[PDB]
Amino acid sequence: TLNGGITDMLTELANFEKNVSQAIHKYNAYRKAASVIAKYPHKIKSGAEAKKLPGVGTKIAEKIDEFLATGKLRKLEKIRQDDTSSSINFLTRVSGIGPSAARKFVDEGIKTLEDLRKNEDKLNHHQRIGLKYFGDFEKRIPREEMLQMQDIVLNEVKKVDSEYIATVCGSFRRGAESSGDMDVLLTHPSFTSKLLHQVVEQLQKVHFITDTLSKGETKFMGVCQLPSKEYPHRRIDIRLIPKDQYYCGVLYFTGSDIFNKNMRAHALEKGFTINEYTIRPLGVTGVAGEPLPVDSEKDIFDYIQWKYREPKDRS
DNA sequence: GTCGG
DNA sequence: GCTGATGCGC
DNA sequence: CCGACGGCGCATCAGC
Ligand SMILES: *CC[C@H](OP(*)(=O)O)[C@H](O)COP(=O)(O)O
Ligand code: NA
Ligand code: NA
Ligand code: NA
Ligand code: NA
Repeated sequence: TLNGGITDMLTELANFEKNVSQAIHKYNAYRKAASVIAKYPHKIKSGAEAKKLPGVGTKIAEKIDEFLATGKLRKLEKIRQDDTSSSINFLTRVSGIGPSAARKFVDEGIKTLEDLRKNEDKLNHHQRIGLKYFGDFEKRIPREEMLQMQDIVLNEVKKVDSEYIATVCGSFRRGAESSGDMDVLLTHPSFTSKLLHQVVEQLQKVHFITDTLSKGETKFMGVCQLPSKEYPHRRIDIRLIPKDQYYCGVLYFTGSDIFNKNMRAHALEKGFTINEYTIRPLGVTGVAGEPLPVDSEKDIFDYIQWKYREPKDRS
């Protein structure tokens, strides 16, 4: 919008770092720079101005000056026209193809979705499924559809055992109007520090779950589809969490990221440490004590004298 | 790439 | 066969 | 100057 050229430039740079250079820390630096500039409510006039924002340093400032002066970045123009770099970058759009698989494919002349179709022998299961649903997996999921999906999974987990607790988390639980995927956290009173299998099996039985990317005892990653134009196929994760770790898990997997940083910060200065699993009292010498009993995500907040924030208000 | 000890 | 490392997604 | 930057759960690879 105001700085869309800058934010587009930093996201392209991020993708190049992640996918081609395999520099995950440069990827995360450009993304951080991109999101603080996305939030700046003025049209940036100089790199010097942008540098004042946290996450923008000397190099992104220089890049912004080149972009504003010339309307482009020489290096990105060059990366963009590079056949090998552009193809490596592009293949990572397939779920299961990371930077390592995308380079391997481009090294053996496999550059396009069309090339992948004709070399399905050289793809693993995840990559094949990623290829099958390439377009569906880049579609966002309207909230209305997420509610129908939630309807089915809460109905079917209650059918296999009414003692299961299932919470859909992620952007969905923060009231977001569209979602990347569906992340379901499941727990059962029998589980504390075959329960997942029976839920996945029931969801396949009623043809909600259509494919499996990965499954073990505590994490399912797969594909689902709303019953019927056919709805797109969607990514669903299901995490089975110890009941005594559940509400910490729900808080962790709801976010947002910046919200949980600020929540970690507070708990620290109040003599408590929160992670994904437990909240723990902090001794006078900084030694974590025993995990504190947690019965609701409100409990966690109570332990650290914060006022409950509604998932709606946590973005 | 940016931050901070 | 196994154990540990690596790739991957989130 | 230089190390941190999230790290878990699963699939598959590398080595024994
Ligand atoms: C944006 C400029 C780069 O910052 P980073 O340490 O990735 C470098 O200064 C120039 O190197 P290159 O763009 O990676 O060749
Ligand atoms: Na800055
Ligand atoms: Na990918
Ligand atoms: Na690569
Ligand atoms: Na859907």
